Amino acid sequence: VLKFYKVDGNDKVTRLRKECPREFMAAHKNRTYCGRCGLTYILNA
RNA sequence: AUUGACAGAUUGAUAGCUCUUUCUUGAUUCUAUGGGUGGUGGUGCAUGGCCGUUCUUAGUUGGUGGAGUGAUUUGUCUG
Repeated sequence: VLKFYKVDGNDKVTRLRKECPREFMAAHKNRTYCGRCGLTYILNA
């Protein structure tokens, strides 16, 4: 269910959706938003 | 398996209720069958408890004996 990256062989596995963690992001448009973070987080781009 | 939710959608609603979408939750719960659970739902003509009223008045029982075949009476009475 965390299979959706750009997977690679020998031996690196590169990731997608770059996190900005409070003390992986949803992506529809502009904003990045973190699921687990209890206070909800917004940064447009 | 179920949960928390941004900005729009939708809504009185800064209830993510349900969503167009996509991040998360980590076995608490969901799915159905049986069965519980709860109610200022019905019944005071199924009841308890409490209160009012009959009744602010003076009244009410049984023990032994007497009367009567008996229900009952006498005691509880003329003054």
